[PDB]
Amino acid sequence: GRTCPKPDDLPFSTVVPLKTFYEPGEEITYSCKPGYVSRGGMRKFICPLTGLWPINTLKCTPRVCPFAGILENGAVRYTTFEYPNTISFSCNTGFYLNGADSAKCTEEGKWSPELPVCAPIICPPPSIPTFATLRVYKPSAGNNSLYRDTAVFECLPQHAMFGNDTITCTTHGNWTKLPECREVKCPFPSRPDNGFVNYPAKPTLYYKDKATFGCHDGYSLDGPEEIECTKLGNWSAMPSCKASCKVPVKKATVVYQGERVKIQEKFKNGMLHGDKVSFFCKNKEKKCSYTEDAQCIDGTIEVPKCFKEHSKTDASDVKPC
Ligand SMILES: *[C@@H]1O[C@H](CO[C@@H]2O[C@@H](C)[C@@H](O)[C@@H](O)[C@@H]2O)[C@@H](O[C@@H]2O[C@H](CO)[C@@H](O[C@H]3O[C@H](CO)[C@@H](O)[C@H](O)[C@@H]3O)[C@H](O)[C@H]2NC(C)=O)[C@H](O)[C@H]1NC(C)=O
Ligand SMILES: *[C@@H]1O[C@H](CO[C@@H]2O[C@@H](C)[C@@H](O)[C@@H](O)[C@@H]2O)[C@@H](O[C@@H]2O[C@H](CO)[C@@H](O)[C@H](O)[C@H]2NC(C)=O)[C@H](O)[C@H]1NC(C)=O
Ligand SMILES: *[C@@H]1O[C@H](CO)[C@@H](O)[C@H](O)[C@H]1NC(C)=O
Ligand SMILES: *[C@@H]1O[C@H](CO)[C@@H](O)[C@H](O)[C@H]1NC(C)=O
Repeated sequence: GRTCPKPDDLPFSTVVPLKTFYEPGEEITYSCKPGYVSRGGMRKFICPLTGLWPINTLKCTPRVCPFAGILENGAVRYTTFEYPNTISFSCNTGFYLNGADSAKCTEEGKWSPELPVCAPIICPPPSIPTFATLRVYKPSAGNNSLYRDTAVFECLPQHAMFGNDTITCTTHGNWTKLPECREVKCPFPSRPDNGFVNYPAKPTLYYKDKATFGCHDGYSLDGPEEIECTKLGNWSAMPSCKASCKVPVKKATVVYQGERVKIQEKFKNGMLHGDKVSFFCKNKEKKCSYTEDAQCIDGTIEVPKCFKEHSKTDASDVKPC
């Protein structure tokens, strides 16, 4: 008495009907699992009187999808293009993914969804701002522009721009923030005492209009010779003419800008309103020299208290403390 045993379990297959034993004459069918294929197709077998199932040539392997390793202007992540497998897509910079970023090989051996393509990122022609003009801009894609392209607006006269003057085509197909462009007037600048001021002869003064200053002979400027009307409606600065100082002493050696100078030579025509110098004083306890600062401020400069006129030895010739 001979039955056939439970059939062998082959990779990626099913048997039907699966029983634990078979009478001679019964039939089984081997089929590859979905997504798998094997040469020769199904195998049918009849359980023979010997009870021994015959050799099984069946060799199930995963269906293979069409080759998809080359995404023009992009990159595919894959191991193999077999049935269960999934593949990923991305694009090189300047390109976008037109389609799904992932795809699977199906039981039918197709890619699902359909493989994407990489397309160049494009911006439409940029909008020009009110009271603005386009200085430089040329389209590199017909009437449209490509990624990282730029345009810049110069704002037309008497108008001040707010925000960067250049716009860029971003990775999304749009431009960066546009500049705003308003008109700005400034008041007339105040004439300084002991000085003069020069500005254009016209009823109203606008942005980047320049007024220039000057001082009379005993005075110099508190600030810049030239100013201009700014974005905010005030001026760069508003300088005064301050008074120079007469040299305090007749003969002295002082420190002016890190160098030691003779004050009657360096300032033979007076000290200007900025000018600061350092006088030399004697520490009698330690028998050495030190300095103390003094600055011309609107016609006044005060010599330090410790200064005994360079008229022992001069303070400036004594060793430092
Ligand atoms: C230029 O494109 C950019 C791309 O984002 C776009 O956002 C939508 C408005 C829509 O048009 C969509 O199709 C685009 O993807 C815009 O720049 C910014 O992009 C951010 C990143 O995607 C986006 O985000 C968040 O930003 C803040 C977080 O601080 C949140 O408040 C916001 O609700 C989002 O969650 C951001 O929204 C977006 N900027 C704005 C103002 O929405 C940009 O708007 C667009 N236009 C211009 C003129 O630059
Ligand atoms: C020119 O003016 C700006 C703007 O300040 C304002 O100007 C007027 C419109 C008016 O509203 C004032 O009360 C404002 O102060 C000056 O910028 C200011 O600078 C300091 C720095 O902290 C401070 O007062 C404010 O933070 C700044 N203004 C704003 C609006 O934030 C600027 O200093 C002026 N320039 C000169 C050369 O005076
Ligand atoms: C791009 O140029 C003009 C816009 O200046 C437009 O009318 C034209 O149709 C565009 N080119 C083509 C080939 O359509
Ligand atoms: C904006 O303009 C400044 C100077 O005009 C420039 O240095 C800067 O790079 C610009 N912004 C960007 C994002 O490039």
